[PDB]
Amino acid sequence: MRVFIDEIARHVDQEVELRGWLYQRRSKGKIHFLILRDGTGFLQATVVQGEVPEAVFREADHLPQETALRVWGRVREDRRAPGGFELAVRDLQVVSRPQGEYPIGPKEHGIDFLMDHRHLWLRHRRPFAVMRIRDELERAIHEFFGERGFLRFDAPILTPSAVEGTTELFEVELFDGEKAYLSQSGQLYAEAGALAFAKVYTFGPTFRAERSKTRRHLLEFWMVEPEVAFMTHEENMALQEELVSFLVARVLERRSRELEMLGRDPKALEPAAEGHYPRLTYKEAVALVNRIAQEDPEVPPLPYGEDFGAPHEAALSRRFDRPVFVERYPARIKAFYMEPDPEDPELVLNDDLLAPEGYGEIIGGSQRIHDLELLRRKIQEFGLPEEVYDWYLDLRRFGSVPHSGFGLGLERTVAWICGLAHVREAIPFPRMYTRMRP
Amino acid sequence: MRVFIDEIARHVDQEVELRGWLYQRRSKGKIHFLILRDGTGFLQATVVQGEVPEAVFREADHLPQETALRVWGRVREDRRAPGGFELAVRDLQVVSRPQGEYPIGPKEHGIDFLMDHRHLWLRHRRPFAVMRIRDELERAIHEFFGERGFLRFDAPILTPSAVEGTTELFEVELFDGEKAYLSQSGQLYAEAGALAFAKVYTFGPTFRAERSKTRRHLLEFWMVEPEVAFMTHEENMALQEELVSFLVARVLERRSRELEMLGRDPKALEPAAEGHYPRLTYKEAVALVNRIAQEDPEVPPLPYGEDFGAPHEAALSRRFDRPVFVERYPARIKAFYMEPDPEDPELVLNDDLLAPEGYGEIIGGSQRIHDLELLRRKIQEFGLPEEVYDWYLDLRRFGSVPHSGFGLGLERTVAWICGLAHVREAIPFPRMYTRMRP
Ligand SMILES: NC(=O)C[C@H]([NH3+])C(=O)NS(=O)(=O)OC[C@H]1O[C@@H](n2cnc3c(N)ncnc32)[C@H](O)[C@@H]1O
Ligand SMILES: NC(=O)C[C@H]([NH3+])C(=O)NS(=O)(=O)OC[C@H]1O[C@@H](n2cnc3c(N)ncnc32)[C@H](O)[C@@H]1O
Ligand SMILES: [Mg+2]
Ligand SMILES: [Mg+2]
Repeated sequence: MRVFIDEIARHVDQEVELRGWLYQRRSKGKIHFLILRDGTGFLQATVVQGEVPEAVFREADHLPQETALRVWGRVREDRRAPGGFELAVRDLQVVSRPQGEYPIGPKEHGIDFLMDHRHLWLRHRRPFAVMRIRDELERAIHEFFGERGFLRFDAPILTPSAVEGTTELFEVELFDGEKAYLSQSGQLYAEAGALAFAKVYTFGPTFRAERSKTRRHLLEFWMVEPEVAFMTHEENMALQEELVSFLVARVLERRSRELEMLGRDPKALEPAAEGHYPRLTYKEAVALVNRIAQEDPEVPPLPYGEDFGAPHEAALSRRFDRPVFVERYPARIKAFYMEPDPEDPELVLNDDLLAPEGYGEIIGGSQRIHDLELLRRKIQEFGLPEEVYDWYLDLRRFGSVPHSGFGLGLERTVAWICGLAHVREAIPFPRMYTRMRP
Repeated sequence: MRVFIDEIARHVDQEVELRGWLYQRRSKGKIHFLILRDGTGFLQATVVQGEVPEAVFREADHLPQETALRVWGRVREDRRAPGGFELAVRDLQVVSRPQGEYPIGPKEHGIDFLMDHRHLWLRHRRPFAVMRIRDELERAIHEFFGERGFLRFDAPILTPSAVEGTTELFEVELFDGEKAYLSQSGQLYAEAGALAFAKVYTFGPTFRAERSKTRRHLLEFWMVEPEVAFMTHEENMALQEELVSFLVARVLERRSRELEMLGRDPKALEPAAEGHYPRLTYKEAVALVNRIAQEDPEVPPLPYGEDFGAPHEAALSRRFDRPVFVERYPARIKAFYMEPDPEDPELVLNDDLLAPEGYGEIIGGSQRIHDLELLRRKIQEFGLPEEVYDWYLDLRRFGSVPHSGFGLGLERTVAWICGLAHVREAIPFPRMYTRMRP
């Protein structure tokens, strides 16, 4: 029967068929050494002369990289093998030979070349591990919220309303000269969903007109955006903590093989899986940065009332063994929808969660304004056209309740967990400022 | 403790708190009749004088529609109640009153008005049932493929490559005058994924520049697009059947309450849940249409070699108690990527699956060309720029294998299962030709 390498362990001492590709080959003496990939793993295959037809054995000398194979043999247990098993080959059929030289040969390549050949690179072990961890998180997100009786609620991609500032917005031409924007966040719609279904979350693509090539920016990425009716600022942070803890615990438990392949230390992720996340006010945070900055001139200082930069977040996150919250920022550097702190009219009830080891923001959230008139002032204070947000105001006119929510950047979470050098490695086909292909 | 109506059954004869909204109210005699919504269901609440403060009882006279409430009471079993239970009210707190009249009052409204107020309409029972069935399918898709060891693989949204014809493509302006297209299908990338991970599927938004307002067209919708290495035309149809069967079985088993609310007969969906889907060649299909057309002048005839229309599909699907396959269409009315039938050079190895009761196409799929030179001819035969598809050609140069896949339109599947009159009712915030708001 045809099996998958993923489950070769439960086919020990049995006749099996594999369908896959030739990853590597060495031919010396009276034995061929093969590594086969099938898409679910990598397995050692040995072709010994006598045990195979001479028509086969001569063919196994002229097999280039990424040759398509069908392979028949018996599975044997062996400690000195990638996985602890091997295939003793008995017969072999070639489905196709490479039409040219395989571009990603046994040489070191620069990231630029690798990303130019991303459609081929995805075959290799490191992307293999990443994509499987991405899959694990995507499944695990659905289970988490399903068990909590949350409803998935797909926010529209085409939108008239801006969410996070007029500065960076893509435009789409429609019919008869009409235009619309590409969603930067589906939050506004998630709120409507919240007042309708109590517990909702979006899980769709989002688009920012970013103009940098930093290790944490893409033009296209995926955002998970929960929203809950009646939920406070405090409850929001607790939920975020519950989520991140579960995700990391799930990766540690089920994807330990993949972590190994990425050379990531599990002991550096266990703390994040166990909750008890530290917590700072913005003020305490700015003060801790200014301490670090005075001891290290590479870390820049931060004047109070100014917005955090990546090095600020980076330095701050290295002080903790797990993600740290930063809360109660000044209203003037935040968003129009954010609820004022009842104690201090300068602050809003928001939070960002920073990933450890220098990674920075993985989540941004807040409590929302529920008072109609307060919202109206905020709109035009931010200089936003009131007309466009009239459906958003309806949510305050009818059935208005306190409510909170956040948005988790999936790529950034993937980069952190896998320990990658850039978010572009965390998605199949990245879209950056200067990278629109393939 | 605060509970949800969704699970009121396991709180019988207990003190509970509800947080929700007033759906309907009638006040006569010495008793108030309430229906409360909380987002997870609808429950009957009774406020009897004496059992409540007089400050509360007088207030329960001036409670408009969609008032925000907190409510304390004991749960009592009662056969004559929506769900089989009620809340005996003891105390009540109002969180907010409507700022104006609630637009969707106890009158009949046209669909145009309802869709203009979609952000409010989502609160009502029929959308409630739809969105919960949509949620059920979205979770169930992930379980199906996860258990089969398939990998979720997110295809890019921004793309240079067209998939289903140059005719209908949106354009996005980027940086420095550059432009890209909105994905109409992520298939091309799913193929790269297939050669890398063997068993993959996308589950993202897709965009067609459709210019009609028919009951099955949107500009924005969600497509599930599996792709498998080594899989034939025959195996493809079997997999599609396996998928649709599971989805419908899952809805029938877990969402029977929601079906009731939509007035959908379960007996009309059971057949689709049990496999054994009928099958036609294109030729046999055209011939059966021409029979129907000759008996009914409302059903139009179909000349052989011409592409099916919605009435053709509609009439055809009514002849079966479950979804029917139509396979082996003429190459000239199909796509560039489709593999030629080895027996007949006029035909390609494709299939469409039609949903019963007049619904029509829910799936479109095929086997793919794996021969490099054959693909090159097809490209420029269709008049497509070879340069743009050079990464697609690489998949034929290196590790090229036979492979097949399909794409399932989620909205159309939702419309069918729920028995809706239009696909716009099957997504939270639809985007049609003349409907871009809210
Ligand atoms: N529903 C909500 O409350 C979300 C909220 N409206 C919002 O969009 N805030 S956020 O932009 O800071 O958060 C977006 C998150 O998404 C990530 N993000 C934000 N921008 C990017 C870019 N350019 N590339 C990759 N990832 C990005 C980052 O992890 C952020 O935490
Ligand atoms: N990966 C693949 O093999 C998919 C393939 N490249 C494809 O796009 N073919 S399809 O357009 O016929 O199928 C798209 C499906 O998606 C649905 N569809 C297709 N177009 C629409 C519109 N405009 N609105 C709503 N739904 C639509 C319909 O159910 C189709 O079966
Ligand atoms: Mg932010
Ligand atoms: Mg089609």
